[PDB]
Amino acid sequence: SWRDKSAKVQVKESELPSSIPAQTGLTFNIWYNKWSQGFAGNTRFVSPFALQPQLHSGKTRGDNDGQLFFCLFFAKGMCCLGPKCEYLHHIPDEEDIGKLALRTEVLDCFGREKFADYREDMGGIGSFRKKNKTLYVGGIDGALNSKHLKPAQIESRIRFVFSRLGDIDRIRYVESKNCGFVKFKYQANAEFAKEAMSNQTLLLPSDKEWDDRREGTGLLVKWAN
Ligand code: NA
Ligand SMILES: [Zn+2]
Repeated sequence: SWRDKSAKVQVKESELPSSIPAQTGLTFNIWYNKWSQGFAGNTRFVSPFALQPQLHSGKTRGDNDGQLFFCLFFAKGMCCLGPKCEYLHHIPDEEDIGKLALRTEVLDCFGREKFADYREDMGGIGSFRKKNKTLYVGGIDGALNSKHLKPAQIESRIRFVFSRLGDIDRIRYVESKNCGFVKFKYQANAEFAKEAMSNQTLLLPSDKEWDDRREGTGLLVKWAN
């Protein structure tokens, strides 16, 4: 269990761009976009950083301070703080989901304002965004490095990878569209998995293609419409 462990340092401060910002505001986006734009090319880069749920998860300062929000850097495999982090470094489970559902309505599992293209009538947040638990997952073939897997094996692969970030409700893979849909049982996991799987490979250390995973293209993960 993560509860008996201290969160591991994922990266050294020096492996990251200078001026590491807070995770809650739009400065994170500016910072992350600048980093994202340093990867040359028209196509989505495969991130050099990845969350390893079993290896990385553990207690942080947040667990002692009664923090409810998870670390955005942790989700992306980009946290240098480890046990020093004020935010949670584990996969959101029932306890966390329960706590979050009582504390806030307007903020996601990372403590960022939930964004919708529209607001409700006086005037919370967009109703569809509010209840959405389903992620659009695009560019599957690129994230596998064009590894030849059958549609059913691709479903199994997506299920296996996303299942490590929360309980799965439903998986659909559409071959003709090179895309899938991952519905989580809980929104918090969908929010977490969205940030965790952006620009990620679908390959596993068990594949012979694993070492060449950055030759492919990173996953596109968005909310489904
Ligand atoms: Na800010
Ligand atoms: Zn952290």
